[PDB]
Amino acid sequence: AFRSMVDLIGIPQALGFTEGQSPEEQWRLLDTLHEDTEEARQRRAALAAATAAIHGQANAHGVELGYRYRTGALV
Amino acid sequence: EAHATPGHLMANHVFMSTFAGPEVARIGAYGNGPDRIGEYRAASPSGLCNLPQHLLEPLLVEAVQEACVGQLRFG
Amino acid sequence: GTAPDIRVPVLIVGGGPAGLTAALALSRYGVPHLLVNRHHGTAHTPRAHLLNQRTGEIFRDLGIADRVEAHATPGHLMANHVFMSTFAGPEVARIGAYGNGPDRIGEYRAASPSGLCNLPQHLLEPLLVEAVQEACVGQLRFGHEFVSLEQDEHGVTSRITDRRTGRDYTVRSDYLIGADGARSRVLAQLGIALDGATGIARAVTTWFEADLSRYSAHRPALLYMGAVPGSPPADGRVFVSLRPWTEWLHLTFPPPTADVDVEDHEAVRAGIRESIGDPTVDVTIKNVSAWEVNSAVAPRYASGRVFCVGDAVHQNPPTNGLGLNSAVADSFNLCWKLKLALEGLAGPGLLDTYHDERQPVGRQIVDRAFRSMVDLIGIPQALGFTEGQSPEEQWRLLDTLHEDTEEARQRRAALAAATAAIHGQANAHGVELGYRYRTGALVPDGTPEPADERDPELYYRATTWPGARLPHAWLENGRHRCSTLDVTGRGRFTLLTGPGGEPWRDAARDAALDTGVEVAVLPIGAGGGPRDPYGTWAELREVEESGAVLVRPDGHVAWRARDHGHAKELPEVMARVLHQP
Amino acid sequence: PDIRVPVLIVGGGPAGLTAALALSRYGVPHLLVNRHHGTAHTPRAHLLNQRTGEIFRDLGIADRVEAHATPGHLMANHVFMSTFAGPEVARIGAYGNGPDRIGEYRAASPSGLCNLPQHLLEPLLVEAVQEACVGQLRFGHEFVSLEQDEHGVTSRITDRRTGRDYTVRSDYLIGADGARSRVLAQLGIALDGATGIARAVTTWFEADLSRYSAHRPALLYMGAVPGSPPADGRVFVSLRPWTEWLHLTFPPPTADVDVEDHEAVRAGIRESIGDPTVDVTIKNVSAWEVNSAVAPRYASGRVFCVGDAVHQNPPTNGLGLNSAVADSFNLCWKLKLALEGLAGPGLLDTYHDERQPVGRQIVDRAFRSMVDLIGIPQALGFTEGQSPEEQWRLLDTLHEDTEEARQRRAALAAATAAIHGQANAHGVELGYRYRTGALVPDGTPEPADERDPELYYRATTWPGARLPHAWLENGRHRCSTLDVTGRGRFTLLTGPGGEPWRDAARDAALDTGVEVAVLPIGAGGGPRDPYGTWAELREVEESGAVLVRPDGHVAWRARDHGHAKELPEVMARVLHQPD
Ligand SMILES: Cc1cc2nc3c(=O)[nH]c(=O)nc-3n(C[C@H](O)[C@H](O)[C@H](O)COP(=O)(O)OP(=O)(O)OC[C@H]3O[C@@H](n4cnc5c(N)ncnc54)[C@H](O)[C@@H]3O)c2cc1C
Ligand SMILES: Cc1cc2nc3c(=O)[nH]c(=O)nc-3n(C[C@H](O)[C@H](O)[C@H](O)COP(=O)(O)OP(=O)(O)OC[C@H]3O[C@@H](n4cnc5c(N)ncnc54)[C@H](O)[C@@H]3O)c2cc1C
Ligand SMILES: [Cl-]
Ligand SMILES: [Cl-]
Ligand SMILES: [Cl-]
Repeated sequence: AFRSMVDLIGIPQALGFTEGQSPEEQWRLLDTLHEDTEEARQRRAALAAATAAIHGQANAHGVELGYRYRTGALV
Repeated sequence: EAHATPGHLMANHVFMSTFAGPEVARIGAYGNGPDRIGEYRAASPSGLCNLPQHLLEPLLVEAVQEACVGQLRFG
Repeated sequence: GTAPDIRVPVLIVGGGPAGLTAALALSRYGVPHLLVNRHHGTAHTPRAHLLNQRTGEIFRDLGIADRVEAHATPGHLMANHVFMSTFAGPEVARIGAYGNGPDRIGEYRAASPSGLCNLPQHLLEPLLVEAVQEACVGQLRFGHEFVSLEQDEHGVTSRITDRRTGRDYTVRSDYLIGADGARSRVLAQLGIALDGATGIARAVTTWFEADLSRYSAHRPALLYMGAVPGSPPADGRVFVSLRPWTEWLHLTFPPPTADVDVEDHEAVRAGIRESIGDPTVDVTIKNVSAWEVNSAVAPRYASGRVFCVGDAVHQNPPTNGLGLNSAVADSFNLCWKLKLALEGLAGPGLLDTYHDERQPVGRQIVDRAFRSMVDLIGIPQALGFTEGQSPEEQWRLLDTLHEDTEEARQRRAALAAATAAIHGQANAHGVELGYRYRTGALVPDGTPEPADERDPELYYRATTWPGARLPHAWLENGRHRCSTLDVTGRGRFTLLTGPGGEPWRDAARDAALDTGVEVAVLPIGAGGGPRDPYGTWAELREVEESGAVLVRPDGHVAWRARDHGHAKELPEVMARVLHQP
Repeated sequence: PDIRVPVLIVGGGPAGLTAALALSRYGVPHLLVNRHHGTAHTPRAHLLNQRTGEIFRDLGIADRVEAHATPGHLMANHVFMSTFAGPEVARIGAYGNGPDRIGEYRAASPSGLCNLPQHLLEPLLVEAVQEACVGQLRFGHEFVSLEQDEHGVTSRITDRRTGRDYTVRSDYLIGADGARSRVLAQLGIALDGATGIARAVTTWFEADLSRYSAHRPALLYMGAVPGSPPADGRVFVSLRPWTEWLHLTFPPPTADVDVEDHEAVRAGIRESIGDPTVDVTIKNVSAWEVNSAVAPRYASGRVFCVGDAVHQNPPTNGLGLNSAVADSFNLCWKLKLALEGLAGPGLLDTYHDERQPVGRQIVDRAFRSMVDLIGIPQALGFTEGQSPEEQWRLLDTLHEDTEEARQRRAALAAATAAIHGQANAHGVELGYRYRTGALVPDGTPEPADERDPELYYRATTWPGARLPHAWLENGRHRCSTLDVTGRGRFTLLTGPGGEPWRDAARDAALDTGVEVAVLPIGAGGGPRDPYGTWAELREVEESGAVLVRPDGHVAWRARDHGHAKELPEVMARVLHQPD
């Protein structure tokens, strides 16, 4: 749960959002994300990696069902 | 189950700007994506659902009062 | 030389699913036509019923998928394929079906915007008639019989009989579609003979009502295959769910020897009550129909200006339900090509690709449907069932199947092997959706065809390899959810591109100018066009952001290019796809 | 240029979205830009007349619109009252619901009238355009200026969120940008007629008024709070019977209107209702500057303006939105032919020649219908400087056996009769005829009679008229004459003996490059005319022809098969193709 909470800021960071930006500044970064620039190719890759980490909260099937007791009321 | 939101209405995890504005990213959630749905169906007789505590707690209380084996004292 | 009574761009002979699909496609493309159908009504019995994902996608293109879906049994009620004794007695085996099992469900949902569904022909044909009547582009004539044709360099002259009046008339068309079913009179007139054995069996099909929900709701299936204890393995009883759980077909396959009295509802009712194995179920017969099962495919699908579709060119047993689906996909392959030929934007080069693309598919479905038919007898054989056994002997073989002994462990294993072959008809995703055109209206890219170690009949593998069906991905146009297959097709060529694809505008514009054929450029993830919200399209397209995938009116891939450097190639490519001289 | 597209549409209101949807159905790539980020957020215009209904059937959205709209039978009356809870003043049948008009309304069109406000209609149009995926919508994008030359239009656009500027180069531009149109200003065209001729304050509100409304269903309830001057009318508009409403006032120009003073709007509405126990919830208050104005010109070079850009009027008659839809539907099939190179500026000039006189008509009619409203309370003997008690007295003595009371009775009956010009204006709504444009006169005189042609519709195939509705049957499929024509193509309707029209249609197709589909009715295995209605309305012989445009208006007709060789030449003149 802690690591999942920390993963959430990774999305807006991938988009190049920071403190001290105007609305227009952040709208511009949203719009430019799909351009054929190297800058835009990189943010696109950083977004994809930050998104993939959210599987650890959205589809964490081994955490939810796959825990196993290794000592206790068992032989 | 009669009261809970079913699994198919929790199908995505969405990253966006405003709710009315452009979206940023999306993944399948809670085993709804085609790459996880098979594993989630084979793993349990049960689905995932959404039922908040102000609705769940009264169901447990009613089931305990109906059994009349133990005694609840609130306050 | 005399004038013909009627002059029309296209004449369709036959108004079953293949001919009505052709009339609807030509209606959508605004091509006047005439269809003649010899029977006065549409199908009066269920016949073919299983609609696969590819048929779903073609009905989405033709704008009737919602009407079909409102009537059809949904895919989750077709969840199993069942083998049993009687309906009321012990079960023998079970597999997931039509992609409902956990091991297939994900691949099925990834592969298509459409599910599978069950809608019998007596309900599907009236929907197609209604959509054709509403468009009012072509004209239907039921009770009109095709007698004969001659063709030449410039057209086709057909003689037609009005069966009510007995009067004769003549139609002149640019092209003719043979959609006239098994024993195509149109195919005989062309001089094309089928290859494959004839009357390889008889099926008796009884359409009946009975409430069997007690024996079926806990194991929902399209098919429940039964064997009454005391019967030879070849005496299989097939129940087909048409309206869960009250309306049914019952199929038997009598010896090539015995007396089938289709009119003897007494004998048929008794047989069905025996197959049910509960004498307290009410059976109401609606129809009893004998049918001659063959397996045959035409070596040639076309001759000059005449092109045959559907059951005219391929016949097979009902196993796999490929017949109706393949009829729909045959007409959908042909009609956009005729639209281009009639507009003088293509010629016989493009029309020749109908036989080139669709005849190997005919060979494939007839082969697959035949092996599935033969697979069925493996189940009762694996149990130790044979000719000459009492009911009590066969009940003993079912009872002792679960014993701790060598004999039972071996029968158990033959049953598991016979059961697993049934995936060849219940989960044949690769046959249903994975067929690829290797020659026709496509330009190879130089890359080798995708391939892997999985059985290619069972498993579908999405690809943009030219010839293949365009991969499905969910897109979003503004807030409108739509497939890659919903923003392509619809009677036009589309060039799917991405960031850095601006070079493709000039190339499509030049291609349009040179061929006279519009190429709509559709940028995904760029130019304010549809978005790819999951990134699935980017993973499936097998080209770079700046490359292109060229999609035909029928949603198959004509060509693709890795990157924008190949833009200059597009005009020459379009000219070759259209086979323009 | 940054973008190259065949058609640029400026404005995503009803007119612009109708244009996008038509160009989408015709397969023509286009781009639409709309300065607001969203669709209409308030009801605004709401009455859909039968002609708009037919256009939405052609464009394939009529069922989606019908599923959400108020049906015609709940718009059965137009009511004049005191308070909503008090005594009624007068009542007429509305929108063809009255026994004396229902037969003509049902015979005239396969469509009824219905009520769907703009905040619900615009999203349906957007969804239809998004599903077709032929054009691109861009909300939050503002047209700044244009330049045109002999080959195209060059437009400057600002993305409002990024403040980024870009240029669009198009073959044609559609000015669909509403009142005070930036596009029409750029063409140097000034509207003719008055501006700020009044203010309307429109409150969108919720209140259960079924007790005062369900027994006399109406779209419009026009009230007068006793003790107020005639000009101080209160208009209730039913949006969801009988719980969702608009309330309109027309403040004097000297009065000061605070849109944000909800407590005061609410107090006025409770006063209009006359029952302080009804609970009112304000959803929205708007002040609207009302004009009556029409552009003397609708187009200039390759730029065409539609809808509120070229006409503005009071809301009386509800003609504004219906006219906007029919402006776009007139233009788009013409653009499709120009773009394919099968027609030129000559066809495109017929947009102005056909739609501009309709603009003049609807502005005139909406204006007279607004002036008519005050005749009701004037007929009652209401004036300024009367107490509530004095106006209650005039209402209660209306029915006395006096000279005085008989005369006001008669003035009320005359003022009420005039409201037929806005409640049952069937001739204005459906009966307009294009006298010059993409049509060839046949030399017959235009049908005319002594009935008021604003009130009465008269079905005709006289070239320029809308094709008459008749119910046909195609096999067992029920369909209008309007449903088997239009849909982006020219159609030639014929009957028995009409075979010579086939070769004439081939020859027209060869000469013009434009297909003419021949459709025989009651012959050749075509659609049947089960009642004989079409035979009665077509005003040609069995062997004659009616030539129908993509927009369902008649281009030409011929009495019999002797005229067949005229067709190739007629088509070339309809398309205004070069000599
Ligand atoms: C009795 C029967 C039962 C069947 N049951 C099954 C089943 O259970 N499962 C399954 O998968 N498949 C079944 N089939 C096959 C299935 O119906 C076809 O695969 C499917 O209908 C597609 O066929 P089609 O459109 O090519 O031809 P058809 O449906 O056979 O239609 C051809 C049409 O052309 C008409 N025709 C024939 N001669 C002429 C002429 N000279 N002029 C004009 N029209 C003419 C016929 O009247 C017919 O309407 C069955 C077929 C038959 C005949
Ligand atoms: C406040 C108000 C209230 C109304 N209420 C009623 C009523 O009660 N009854 C009635 O009958 N009629 C009413 N109408 C009139 C009715 O709304 C119009 O007749 C109808 O909307 C047809 O309009 P249209 O599509 O021509 O233009 P509009 O609905 O005005 O839409 C034009 C669009 O273009 C956009 N635009 C403007 N400039 C630019 C630019 N530079 N770039 C891009 N986009 C631009 C606008 O933002 C708007 O979305 C009202 C009008 C207004 C202004
Ligand atoms: Cl028959
Ligand atoms: Cl559909
Ligand atoms: Cl519709």
